[PDB]
Amino acid sequence: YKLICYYTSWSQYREGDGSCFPDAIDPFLCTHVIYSFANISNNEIDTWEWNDVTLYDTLNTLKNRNPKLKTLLSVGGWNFGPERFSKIASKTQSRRTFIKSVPPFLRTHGFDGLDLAWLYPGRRDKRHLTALVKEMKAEFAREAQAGTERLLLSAAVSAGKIAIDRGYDIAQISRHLDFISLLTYDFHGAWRQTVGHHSPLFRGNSDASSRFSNADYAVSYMLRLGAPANKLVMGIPTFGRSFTLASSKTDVGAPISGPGIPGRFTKEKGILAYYEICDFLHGATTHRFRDQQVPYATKGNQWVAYDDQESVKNKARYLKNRQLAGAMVWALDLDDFRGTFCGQNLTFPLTSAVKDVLARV
Ligand SMILES: CC(=O)N[C@@H]1[C@@H](O)[C@H](O[C@@H]2O[C@H](CO)[C@@H](O[C@@H]3O[C@H](CO)[C@@H](O)[C@H](O)[C@H]3NC(C)=O)[C@H](O)[C@H]2NC(C)=O)[C@@H](CO)O[C@H]1O
Ligand SMILES: *[C@@H]1O[C@H](CO)[C@@H](O[C@H]2O[C@H](CO)[C@@H](O[C@@H]3O[C@H](CO)[C@@H](O)[C@H](O)[C@@H]3O)[C@H](O)[C@H]2NC(C)=O)[C@H](O)[C@H]1NC(C)=O
Repeated sequence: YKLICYYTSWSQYREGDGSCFPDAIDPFLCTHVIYSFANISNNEIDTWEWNDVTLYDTLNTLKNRNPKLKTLLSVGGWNFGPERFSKIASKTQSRRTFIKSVPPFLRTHGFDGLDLAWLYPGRRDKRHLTALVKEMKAEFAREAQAGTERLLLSAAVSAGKIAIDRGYDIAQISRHLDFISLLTYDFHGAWRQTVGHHSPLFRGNSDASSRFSNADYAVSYMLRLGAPANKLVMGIPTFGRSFTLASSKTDVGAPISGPGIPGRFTKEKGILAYYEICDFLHGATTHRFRDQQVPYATKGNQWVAYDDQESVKNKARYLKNRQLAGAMVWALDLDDFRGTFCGQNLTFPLTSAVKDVLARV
């Protein structure tokens, strides 16, 4: 089984204990660690943060401890305009320029592959997406003739039915990609004003619509569109999504006024790190959707949909029973990496729980 884990560059700026450097990553926890995110300038892959080359170096030295660890560099992300991707992939000339620039960059900094994070391709992008993947892999096969291990190519894919039908030729890109990460944790659209869980495993016997917004559906669909199970990696969140309540109603369908107040270390409305949730739980009322099998909490006018060790173990069992390639975690720096916030003196509570289940066979 594969345990693919993301590390974000900007987590270095969080104050105090929230500050996280590649340094904190346990080299034996994951099988693959992906660094997010790289930029594109003059149609070439390029660094993002001023100290990326120092951090690249730090992350890749972990391979001196665990020789079997693979690292990848991810391009794109949310703060990268999807149009910018759209523009590079559409003109076969800027596409070739970008593709060509990747292997040397990866080789200079020591990465073992490239992760594509185009969020998200639209209807007019589908065909170009396929071409970008096809050609990038062809370039990787050709570069391995130099006598070095082929670089890996992976992609982070939307888990929404509409998004998938709209911009991805799954049967096509699955043949060229080494693995596909399913973003199965973005299921409650910031668009509506009701309370809901962003990463339910199952449909939830109490609701006739949006039966497409749960991990189980997303996986069954991908397997149907033609994605081989041994290439599919299911995403597991290490963060929670918060909401400020509009009334004293706390159960399903309860109304919302907007996102929850920011976390002290994460400082971003609507999001909380797991270690921040561990603190938030004190004095909070914990509940759990039984059909969906995911927990949520409430304190004052704050409502939080998250994942704990047992829902995370649950998801990992699910993934094994359906025989997928492994699990993907977003993101290491949101888990209790210091291990000093969530009670039990365990480092990376959530990611470890996932690894334990995966090691059982
Ligand atoms: C749940 C989750 O991971 N959400 C992701 C977003 O957090 C993320 O946006 C990032 O936001 C943070 C802050 O909102 C940005 O960090 C800032 O980075 C700048 C420039 O490097 C630095 O000077 C600031 O100190 C730092 N601000 C903070 C809050 O301390 C970060 O740059 C954003 N990401 C990027 C690459 O721009 C986006 C990332 O696209 O992904 C969400 O999934
Ligand atoms: C990721 O790469 C982007 C694409 O190369 C890069 O885009 C930006 O590049 C420059 C620098 O900020 C911006 O500014 C312009 O630069 C010329 C200076 O030669 C000025 O004459 C002009 O007035 C303008 O200020 C562009 O606006 C901008 N291009 C974009 C967004 O398409 C990004 O800076 C880079 N992102 C990061 C964080 O590195």
